[PDB]
Amino acid sequence: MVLSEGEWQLVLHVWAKVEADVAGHGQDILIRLFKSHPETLEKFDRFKHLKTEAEMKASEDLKKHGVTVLTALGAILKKKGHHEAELKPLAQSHATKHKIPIKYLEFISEAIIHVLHSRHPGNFGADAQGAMNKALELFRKDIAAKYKELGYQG
Ligand code: HEM
Repeated sequence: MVLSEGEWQLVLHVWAKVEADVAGHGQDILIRLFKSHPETLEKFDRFKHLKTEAEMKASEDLKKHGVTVLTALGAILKKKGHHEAELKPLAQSHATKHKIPIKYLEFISEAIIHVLHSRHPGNFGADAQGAMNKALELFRKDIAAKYKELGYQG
């Protein structure tokens, strides 16, 4: 799959808004992931004790993790497809140490889209959402191929 420059610009235009407060967007996205698919929280040994959204919102470490996650994703999106180097370390740690199934990467992609759709109607209309979905599908496709090369393809 290959995105056009126009599609990448729609992706980078809404990411620019996420960057106005990456910590707040990361909290919303991780909390939306854990609430919609609670089995995903079990993969975090640092955060699986959190019982409620209030506990998640008050966790300073979770917030800092959200910033780490979205900043790594932003660096991958800014590469506009040329993200081979960025995907190596990510795929190795997610396939071998954290053990994250592609289906869970699908879940977080769904959470990212949900949060952008509600926080940014001005930059996340139908065409912009379609472009972001395309960029995240490319990210999952390339990550899955790497998983396979690493011996996981889960
Ligand atoms: C857009 C997708 C994702 C990105 C860009 C992302 C990014 C990161 C980054 C940069 C780290 C820290 C460095 C590393 O260990 O590689 C990290 C750690 C981790 N990620 Fe991901 N991640 C993503 C999705 C997920 C998903 C869906 C899960 C689980 C359902 C997950 C679980 C973890 C865990 C368990 C850690 C370690 C947390 C800790 O510090 O305690 N990741 N992720």
